[PDB]
Amino acid sequence: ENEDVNFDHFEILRAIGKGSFGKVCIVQKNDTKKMYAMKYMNKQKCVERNEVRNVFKELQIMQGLEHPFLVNLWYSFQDEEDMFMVVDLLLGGDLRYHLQQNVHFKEETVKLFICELVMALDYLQNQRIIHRDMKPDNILLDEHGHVHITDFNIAAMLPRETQITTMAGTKPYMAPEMFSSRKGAGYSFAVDWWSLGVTAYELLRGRRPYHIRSSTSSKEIVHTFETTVVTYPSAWSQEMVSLLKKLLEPNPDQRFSQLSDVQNFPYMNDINWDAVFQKRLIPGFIPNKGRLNCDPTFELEEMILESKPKEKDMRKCDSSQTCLLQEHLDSVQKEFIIFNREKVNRDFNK
Repeated sequence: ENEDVNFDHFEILRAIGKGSFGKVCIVQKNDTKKMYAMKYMNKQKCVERNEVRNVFKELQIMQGLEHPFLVNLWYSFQDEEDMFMVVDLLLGGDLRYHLQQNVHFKEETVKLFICELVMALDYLQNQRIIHRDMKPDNILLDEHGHVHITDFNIAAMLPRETQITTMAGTKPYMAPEMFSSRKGAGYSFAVDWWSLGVTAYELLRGRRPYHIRSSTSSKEIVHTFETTVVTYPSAWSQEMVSLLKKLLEPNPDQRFSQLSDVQNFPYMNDINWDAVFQKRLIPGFIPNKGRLNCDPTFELEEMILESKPKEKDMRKCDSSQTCLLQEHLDSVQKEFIIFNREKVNRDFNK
């Protein structure tokens, strides 16, 4: 069938995360009974806050990506109030949650995390994509402990022989080259390998390798990178330490920034990369409690679980503010491009 998937094809279950433009929810598709994560984006808020172009860019990027260590897009659609993104549901939740439970991850587990994510990053680069927000909050586990990159909210397409200067990222994960105010400058894919490093170090240690905050001035940060020596606890293997160090090269040109740099790294001579890609190397034991749990809380929100939830056809328009809104909403409705991977899959076998 060539029928369009829309919001009525799903049943909405528990909310699992929050956004300035709407929630993330668990949904079940009615027909297949398959469960997904769905990101709401309020059209009005998006228009008022000039996010519409970013939402479209993200959808466009996600439509052209598929990889075992990404949280992949399956459907997009809209109704009158919202735009929707339906993507893989990762039942283990994010890594931040476990760090917040004071979990320290075993060296071997982190090695295997790096292997999986490095295949994702390399794939992103081959597709000309910088993610720009790699960090524990944005890396999700499946039920077997494999790790996956999500939240492409600030991901950018970088055309060949171009560079990017705009400051966008989470500051304690952002690479030194992102802060340099030298007029002849820029950054590239290598920044995602830096933040992978910061992320791996953080998983091993419990804390980040640099003290940087979201409030810290750019000048202090440049100073922090230039005058701090990262502490590498003696308990760690020289192999891991020397991996972390190639990810945390302040000079992007000397940093690992490619799948092959890691494939050829001695520490990694025991890795079967076909097995990694096929999800046959389980990283390791993962604590029972992840961010999805239904351990009872006093959250006023969602203790009301038992409850269940000819005016636009006039073409109304009142003031300049309300008329501009309508023009933009009209434009959203008309420009939005439905994506459906099932259909792309079916029409590949034809």
